Amino acid sequence: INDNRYINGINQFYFSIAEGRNLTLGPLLNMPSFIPTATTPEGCTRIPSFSLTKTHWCYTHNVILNGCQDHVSSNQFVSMGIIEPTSAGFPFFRTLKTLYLSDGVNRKSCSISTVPGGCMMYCFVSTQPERDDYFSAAPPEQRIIIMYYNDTIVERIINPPGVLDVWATLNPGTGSGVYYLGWVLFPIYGGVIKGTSLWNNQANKYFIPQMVAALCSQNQATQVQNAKSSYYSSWFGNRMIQSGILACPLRQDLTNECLVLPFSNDQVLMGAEGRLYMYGDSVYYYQRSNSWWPMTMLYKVTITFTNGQPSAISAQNVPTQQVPRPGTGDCSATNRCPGFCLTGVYADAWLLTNPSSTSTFGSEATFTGSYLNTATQRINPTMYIANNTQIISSQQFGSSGQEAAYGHTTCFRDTGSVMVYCIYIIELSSSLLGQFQIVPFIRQVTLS
Amino acid sequence: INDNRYINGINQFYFSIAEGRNLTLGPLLNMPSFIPTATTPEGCTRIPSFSLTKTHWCYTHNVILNGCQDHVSSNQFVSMGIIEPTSAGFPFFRTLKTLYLSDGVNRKSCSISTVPGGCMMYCFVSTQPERDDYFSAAPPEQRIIIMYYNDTIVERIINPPGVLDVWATLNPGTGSGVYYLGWVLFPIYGGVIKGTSLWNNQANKYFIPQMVAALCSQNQATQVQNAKSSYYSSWFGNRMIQSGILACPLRQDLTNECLVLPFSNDQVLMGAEGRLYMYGDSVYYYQRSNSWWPMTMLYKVTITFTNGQPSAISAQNVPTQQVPRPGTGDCSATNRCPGFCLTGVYADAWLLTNPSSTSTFGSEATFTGSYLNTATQRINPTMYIANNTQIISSQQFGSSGQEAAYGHTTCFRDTGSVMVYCIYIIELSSSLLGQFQIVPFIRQVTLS
Amino acid sequence: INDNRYINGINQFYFSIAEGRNLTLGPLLNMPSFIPTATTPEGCTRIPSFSLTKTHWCYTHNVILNGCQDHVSSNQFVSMGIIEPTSAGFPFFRTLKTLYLSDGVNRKSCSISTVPGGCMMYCFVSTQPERDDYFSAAPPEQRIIIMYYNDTIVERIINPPGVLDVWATLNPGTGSGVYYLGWVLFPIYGGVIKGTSLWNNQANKYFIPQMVAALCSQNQATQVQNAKSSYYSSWFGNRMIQSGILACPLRQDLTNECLVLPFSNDQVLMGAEGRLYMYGDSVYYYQRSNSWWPMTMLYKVTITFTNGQPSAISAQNVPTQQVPRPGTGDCSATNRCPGFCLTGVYADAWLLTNPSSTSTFGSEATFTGSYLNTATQRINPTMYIANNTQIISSQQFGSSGQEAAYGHTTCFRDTGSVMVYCIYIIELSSSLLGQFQIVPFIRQVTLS
Amino acid sequence: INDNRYINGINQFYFSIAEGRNLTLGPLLNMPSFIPTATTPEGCTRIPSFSLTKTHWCYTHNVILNGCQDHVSSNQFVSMGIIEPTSAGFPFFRTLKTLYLSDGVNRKSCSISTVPGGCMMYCFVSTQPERDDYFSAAPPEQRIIIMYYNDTIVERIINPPGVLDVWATLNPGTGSGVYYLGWVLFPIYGGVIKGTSLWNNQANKYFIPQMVAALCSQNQATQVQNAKSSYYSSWFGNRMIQSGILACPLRQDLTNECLVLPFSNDQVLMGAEGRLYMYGDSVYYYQRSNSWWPMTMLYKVTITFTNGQPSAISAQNVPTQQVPRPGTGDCSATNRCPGFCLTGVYADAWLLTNPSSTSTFGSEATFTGSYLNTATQRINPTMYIANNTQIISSQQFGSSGQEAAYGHTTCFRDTGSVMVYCIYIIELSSSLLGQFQIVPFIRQVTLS
Ligand SMILES: *[C@@H]1O[C@H](CO)[C@@H](O[C@@H]2O[C@H](CO)[C@@H](O)[C@H](O)[C@H]2NC(C)=O)[C@H](O)[C@H]1NC(C)=O
Ligand SMILES: *[C@@H]1O[C@H](CO)[C@@H](O[C@@H]2O[C@H](CO)[C@@H](O)[C@H](O)[C@H]2NC(C)=O)[C@H](O)[C@H]1NC(C)=O
Ligand SMILES: *[C@@H]1O[C@H](CO)[C@@H](O[C@@H]2O[C@H](CO)[C@@H](O)[C@H](O)[C@H]2NC(C)=O)[C@H](O)[C@H]1NC(C)=O
Ligand SMILES: *[C@@H]1O[C@H](CO)[C@@H](O[C@@H]2O[C@H](CO)[C@@H](O)[C@H](O)[C@H]2NC(C)=O)[C@H](O)[C@H]1NC(C)=O
Ligand SMILES: *[C@@H]1O[C@H](CO)[C@@H](O[C@@H]2O[C@H](CO)[C@@H](O)[C@H](O)[C@H]2NC(C)=O)[C@H](O)[C@H]1NC(C)=O
Ligand SMILES: *[C@@H]1O[C@H](CO)[C@@H](O[C@@H]2O[C@H](CO)[C@@H](O)[C@H](O)[C@H]2NC(C)=O)[C@H](O)[C@H]1NC(C)=O
Ligand SMILES: *[C@@H]1O[C@H](CO)[C@@H](O[C@@H]2O[C@H](CO)[C@@H](O)[C@H](O)[C@H]2NC(C)=O)[C@H](O)[C@H]1NC(C)=O
Ligand SMILES: *[C@H]1O[C@H](CO)[C@@H](O)[C@H](O)[C@H]1NC(C)=O
Ligand SMILES: *[C@H]1O[C@H](CO)[C@@H](O)[C@H](O)[C@H]1NC(C)=O
Ligand SMILES: *[C@H]1O[C@H](CO)[C@@H](O)[C@H](O)[C@H]1NC(C)=O
Ligand SMILES: *[C@H]1O[C@H](CO)[C@@H](O)[C@H](O)[C@H]1NC(C)=O
Ligand SMILES: [Ca+2]
Ligand SMILES: [Ca+2]
Ligand SMILES: [Ca+2]
Ligand SMILES: [Ca+2]
Repeated sequence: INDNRYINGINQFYFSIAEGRNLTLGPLLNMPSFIPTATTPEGCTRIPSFSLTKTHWCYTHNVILNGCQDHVSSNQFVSMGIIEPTSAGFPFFRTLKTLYLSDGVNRKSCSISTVPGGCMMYCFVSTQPERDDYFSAAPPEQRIIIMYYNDTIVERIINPPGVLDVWATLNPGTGSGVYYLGWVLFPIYGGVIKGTSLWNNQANKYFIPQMVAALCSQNQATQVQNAKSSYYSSWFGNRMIQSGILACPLRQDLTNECLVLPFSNDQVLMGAEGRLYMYGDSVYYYQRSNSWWPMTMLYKVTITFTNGQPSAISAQNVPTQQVPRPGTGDCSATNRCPGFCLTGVYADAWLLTNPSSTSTFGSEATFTGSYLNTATQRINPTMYIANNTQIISSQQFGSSGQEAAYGHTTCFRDTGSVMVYCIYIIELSSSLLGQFQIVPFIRQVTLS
Repeated sequence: INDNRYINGINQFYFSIAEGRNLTLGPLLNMPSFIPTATTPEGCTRIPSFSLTKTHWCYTHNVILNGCQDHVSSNQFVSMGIIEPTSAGFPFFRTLKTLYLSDGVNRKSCSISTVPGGCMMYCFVSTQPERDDYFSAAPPEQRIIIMYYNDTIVERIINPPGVLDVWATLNPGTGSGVYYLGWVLFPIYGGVIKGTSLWNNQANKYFIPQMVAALCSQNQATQVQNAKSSYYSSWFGNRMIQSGILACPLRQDLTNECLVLPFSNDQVLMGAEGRLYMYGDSVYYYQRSNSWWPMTMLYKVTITFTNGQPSAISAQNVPTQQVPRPGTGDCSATNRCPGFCLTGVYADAWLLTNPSSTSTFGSEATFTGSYLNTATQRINPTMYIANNTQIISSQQFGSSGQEAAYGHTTCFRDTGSVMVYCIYIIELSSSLLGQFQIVPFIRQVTLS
Repeated sequence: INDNRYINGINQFYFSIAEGRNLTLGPLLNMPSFIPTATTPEGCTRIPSFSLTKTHWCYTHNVILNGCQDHVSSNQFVSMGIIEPTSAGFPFFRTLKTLYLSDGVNRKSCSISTVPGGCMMYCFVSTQPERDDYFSAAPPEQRIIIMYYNDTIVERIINPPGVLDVWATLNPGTGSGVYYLGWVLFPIYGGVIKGTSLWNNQANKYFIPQMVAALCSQNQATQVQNAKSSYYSSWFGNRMIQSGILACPLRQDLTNECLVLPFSNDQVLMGAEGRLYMYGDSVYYYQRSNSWWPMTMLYKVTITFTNGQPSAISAQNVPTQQVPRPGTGDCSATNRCPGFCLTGVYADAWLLTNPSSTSTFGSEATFTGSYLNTATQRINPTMYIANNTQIISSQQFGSSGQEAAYGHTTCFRDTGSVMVYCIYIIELSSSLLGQFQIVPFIRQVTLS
Repeated sequence: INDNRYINGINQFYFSIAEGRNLTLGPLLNMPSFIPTATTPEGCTRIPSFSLTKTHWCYTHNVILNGCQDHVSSNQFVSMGIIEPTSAGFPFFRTLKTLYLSDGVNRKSCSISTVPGGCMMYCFVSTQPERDDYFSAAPPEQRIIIMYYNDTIVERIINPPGVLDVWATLNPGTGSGVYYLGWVLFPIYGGVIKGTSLWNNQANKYFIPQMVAALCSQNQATQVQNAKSSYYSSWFGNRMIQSGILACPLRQDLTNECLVLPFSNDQVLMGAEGRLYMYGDSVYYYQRSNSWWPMTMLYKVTITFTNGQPSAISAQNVPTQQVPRPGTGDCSATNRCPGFCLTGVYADAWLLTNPSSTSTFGSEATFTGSYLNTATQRINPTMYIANNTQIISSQQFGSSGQEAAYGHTTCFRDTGSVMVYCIYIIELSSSLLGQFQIVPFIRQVTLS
């Protein structure tokens, strides 16, 4: 279990609105990395997922032997452990168990979540190029693996209702899932088939971030028209790209008890990878900006239960115009106008302040994470702290041109020294070993 | 415990003399590294020690937060686990437990060894520059830590007889120790004080490798005179630099039961870092070439017991002239003449063939490891397979100029597929994260 | 163990009813304080707990580094020792062991008690402002730590039955607990949820001190109506503020064996901090006056066992109208009428005479302690001796305006010189070091 | 025993000459004080002595019940314990045993020292005003008390040779003593009788600090004449005020084995209180400036042994002109000219840098401590860091006018976090409890 110094400083808003204005990032601290490196120049480690809870943490990433492209073979590394203080005062992520799922099943886009006594992981089995998954009417096989600290492993092929003949494809969002009220929730996304109930119920819906108007040169009517069209992709089998949540009851005999809960397209942008968080008793969702709006998207999720089962989800966006991501064409970090786009990168963000603490939800929110500071290239990894309109502290890593990809950020507090630490898990392009080196950068978020 | 595919292919001579002539190295294989990386540009991870036995493996290395020099602070990372096959057929070193000794005690030059149920580690506590340790008449504090898989940890400050007022300094050789007949043996080295019994008993002794004569231009009398002087260092407090073995009975209340057994200087070169091996029932020793002879030094060690206690050790060298190491001045990879030298690098070697299988011990021996291919710079890390006079297979890693340091090699066989794998743990200079990145390169040693 | 001069003069009624009329306080005596001081101007030491028994004494207090407000970080100082005579004849509290619980767990409102061979401490873990604890339906984590004189420490998270979904919050009373018939008893208080069995069973109950009638201007019916309403707080989550006792069997593997025993609201006032005492074989309880009645509240507690387990408690009040405490608004030291109040200070009192020695329980009781002599400000610390209606001896400490807070009083007798000493542990506001300086004032209670 | 974080960071020069130039004092840190407070307004706690060694620390101070003057009654508080880290990272001095010597023997001017397994304390028995001790030809009784952690206590009246009929008085210097090569050394001072061998051998000797010339307006001949006269006091029985060292072999049956070793008056100023230190293997001495030169006096002491017994001591002064002390009349902090003076205060200093590391001994020395910043009044306690000519970092405590007295400073390093902490034990005048409050201020000495 996690050390007493951390058991009470996890999954919370660590600072007050007033303190948020005076936060800065400290120097990077050196700790033994708990994320394994490749041992060949062409080895590829990508798509990490990290879940940290009161008792322990779970980590996982995908491994491909040659280069970063396969739809046949790949292995998935899973790791779990606890956090303990070092003599220097900062955290050490102690690995207590390691697993390497290597058996021929091509598990991809996996999201992992902490559960009492272990980790629950949700993956889908890839057997063809991503684009092909959208054209085929049949969805990929879905699997959830539960790995207990006692070394028992139970994997199940799941068939949640409302998937077959509704979703041409379904993928976990790769971002962490969360254990909530006896259920494990995972972010999901995919393509919905035209003519289905889901499609019809989503027809004509769209979402436009609160701060777009002042930055977009198009008129309201034009924005609305383009926003509505941004949820349909002709390149991806003419499917409605949808975001959502997969809720699974914690059982070892899962078959069709998990529930697919899609977000209303009136509250969320075009479906994309994502991540779920827990701040106290509130659930939050991070949605990758793979569409027209290039800024960080965070939402407070309200979950409704009907007869002990999740029946509906509602999302309220934290309005910002900060931390853009690199994109292609007319959808780069500089874009501000609605339209159809299918480009971007995963870059979640951690809320250091409570958006509900202001009279108007999210009027003054502070968050931290990493982002690729460029308009169209996945380059210049940069850790930062920002509010709705400005970056108030940042430090680029490496020299300009340094390639990087996804970035998963997680913060917790040492209730002993009373300082907040954040771990920025960044996929860095390496020139020595492997295509990428996923690094768990760690540093303090100083108040002052 | 290790998978059935490996429990019977550990610590043995894998090939016959005839097969040794036809061995070549396979491509590097990609597996998740079990050796942690630094998370800051200046973080320093160095001095690894690796022990692999029938049941499991133990690994450890030193961590310094800023740069690679301290005599005050440092932490020691320890890891342990097993080996299991991946779907591709090659090994995966599964970490089952991790430990980070961070408490203010500056444990250095640690050697680790596998013991039933865990790992036994031997370190010394550094409190001043190495050179100062040789001038001070008092030796550094010595410690042996036993870490059980059940998470019990027992550290003891040891005071073996014949150390105080005999050895100005004492250091573990960093190379792995071995569990032999109920005793844990570790390689050691240090400086002996003038006038002590050990000094007197070693007076006038010297060792000259069998293949030096044909390569040295000096006459026999001159060689002998210089060889005798090579065991005394004026730069290191005028001490006799000695090599040896520390034998500790496996107990949890060690105080003064460990025994310091020095090698006769008539059979070994000037003391240096080292490593102990187990090939069947025979013990072997690797001695770093920190003296005049720049070639790989391996010896078959014969241990004598008197009343259930190790009482004396004898070393028989495997005569070779292959695999030189980079050195300074007149002691570079090109030197062949006796004289006093204090330069070199750690680069052990694994015997793929039995030296005792030939009518004349070691007449035709084959070994594998890594070495820095240059005369004086720690550059061009290169994995190889060689016999007494030639390198018969090699592959440099990275481009020329690539900095590197120590190299620990270990081989084992998959009794299922019937192939031998070797792990080459090499300290590589990195430009991204940390000063060094210790990498567990792994590849097959193919017969053909 | 305590000196022979004190082993037989602890936890008893030291004077007869007749002698009580002639008691006066002696001069303060100077002894080395056994309560540690802060070393910074802003350091805060507060909430002491002191337990003294035949064999030894236990002491503890909370430490906050900056100012006196945190719900995150804080440490708890624990101390234990014995009493021995000085050459001047008076006591010296000799500390034989010290402990500083500093590990990130925010242990608050701790009560300590002497147990055979050590101390047992009961705390709750604070993670949010006190008021928030009453609104949240879930109670704070509860912990009991046993610290043996042999340095063994065992802390357990306890989950006594009837707490979850019954008590929105639960706190130790900070006053000392007592070891009674193999069980350790601690005073407790908190807020009970509406609709629970406890709530229903307490419905319509109330308590009005015997001497209120003659001092209150309201009629009987009005008093009863207001008294009933004084047990419910809208400011504190609309909970029923309850007082009680937590009984724990002396074990090192406590989980859910401790029992929560609430006082009948027909015999006790609104729940508040408190303390338990032992006078011979009788248990007594001190209840802080945080409600409408501002006078010292002491009760003789009758404990019922059913199958070797405490099953019910009954309280009989010692009727007095002496020693008021400062309060806010219409609940100052001058108030005498029932109504809802939530203000006051901790100020226990020691009974120098047996209340059961008079034909009518407590008709003539004498007690000693300290109190803040003012109507609404925590000012003018004053040690005193008083009976049911008047203060018969007192001496203010420092000049008027001197700030102070809690006061814990304990008396014992030197069976050698035959004199009674009382220790008045008072939280004094300091201007030099720290916010407060907890001082163990000691003086004699002279008969004459 | 002390925590692993400190066992290797005690009694050493922590910084290099270069780092000394960039040292500054950090904020005062709050830890539970291990020095007991008085419990009455007139209680007096004074004359502390603190010894810290690899294994543990020893502390002691004198207690007088009414005011700060007695030559009859007084008690001596002794305390011992270890150092351990708090969750905030800084030290906590954990008291593991307390003792209160209260028995009628008026032990004064006590110096304490750490010894294997306990503390050794040296006091003298006062029975009359100090001045009277110098006029009486007989010296006060001398005592050394050894207090073992196992609670065994052995006190012995000692009669070292060369004291009777040589020293009219003899006093421990109150500053800590040190355990060196099996002997416990304590600083001493007193008055020597005219006509004795010691007197004759000291005749015409004198010492003038290296930096006086440039600051004194008198010529060399005049300075020499006045310096010679500064070692004789007509006010104190016309005795030669002498400084020295008392060496006692660690035994439990001491009688006359302790040796009185006086300093040559050619190397030291007029005798005064003092303290001994250990920096590595070198012994250092601090001499209170109770004479004409008002600056901090530190000397490297060279001890000579003859037949296993200390036979002579030599002192080499670290030349400075920094950190003056308040004095009376023509001997205030502003004085620079030789002459007879008998005024000053105890204010030792800790050397953060090695004086022997410069080609010329002490050419660039850095030290830290506290001092009363005023010319003649014991006022304005101020902690500082200084070099030979300037104060490079300082922070006054409290407001101007704040009375204070002695100051004992001690520094050690956390080899885990790699930071140096210093404890400044200062006698502060208090207005609440007691005449003085001896406070163990603690803060870090930051490099930068
Ligand atoms: C490891 O822990 C899990 C979690 O409790 C154990 O799972 C139980 O498995 C049995 C059947 O094998 C179920 O009937 C129980 O309901 C499971 N427990 C629950 C409710 O989670 C698992 O058995 C443990 N591993 C072992 C066998 O020691
Ligand atoms: C985000 O942070 C920025 C920078 O701190 C805020 O901008 C400052 O706003 C204040 C007004 O209160 C001005 O006085 C400063 O001059 C602004 N900084 C500058 C020069 O850019 C910004 O207001 C914050 N956004 C919010 C309100 O969330
Ligand atoms: C080490 O390996 C080398 C290379 O295989 C051996 O050298 C060969 O020796 C044979 C004689 O049996 C010659 O026919 C080859 O021409 C040699 N190779 C060349 C051209 O270098 C060498 O003999 C081996 N060393 C030993 C005997 O251990
Ligand atoms: C310190 O004293 C306690 C009190 O006796 C010892 O506690 C015992 O612990 C064992 C298990 O560790 C229990 O089975 C016993 O029942 C305990 N004794 C009881 C009944 O109180 C403790 O072990 C002592 N410390 C040590 C280990 O010396
Ligand atoms: C509490 O103490 C007071 C003071 O000693 C008692 O008051 C005295 O009562 C007697 C009657 O026996 C009168 O003669 C005195 O004149 C009273 N003192 C004064 C002038 O106030 C009081 O009776 C005691 N309370 C009880 C009975 O417990
Ligand atoms: C506490 O420790 C001391 C230190 O060892 C013990 O002292 C020994 O006392 C005996 C006589 O009582 C001497 O003969 C030994 O030489 C002492 N030891 C030495 C050399 O220091 C002391 O006895 C211990 N307390 C007890 C009695 O347990
Ligand atoms: C003691 O410290 C002072 C302050 O750092 C030193 O004075 C400085 O000396 C340098 C010369 O190297 C000048 O450049 C600075 O201007 C001086 N500071 C000032 C303005 O006072 C002083 O030299 C140190 N004393 C020594 C040499 O030990
Ligand atoms: C943060 O820093 C500003 C600028 O010094 C200060 O005024 C403010 O009080 C700080 N914020 C808080 C309340 O911590
Ligand atoms: C190795 O290869 C050589 C060359 O083809 C072959 O002649 C020899 O038999 C092989 N060695 C053995 C016996 O495996
Ligand atoms: C206390 O003092 C009163 C007044 O002098 C005296 O009459 C009485 O006997 C004393 N009480 C007792 C019995 O100790
Ligand atoms: C201390 O600070 C000075 C000024 O920035 C810097 O130049 C110097 O290198 C530092 N001293 C050292 C060597 O630590
Ligand atoms: Ca499909
Ligand atoms: Ca040495
Ligand atoms: Ca609650
Ligand atoms: Ca005298």
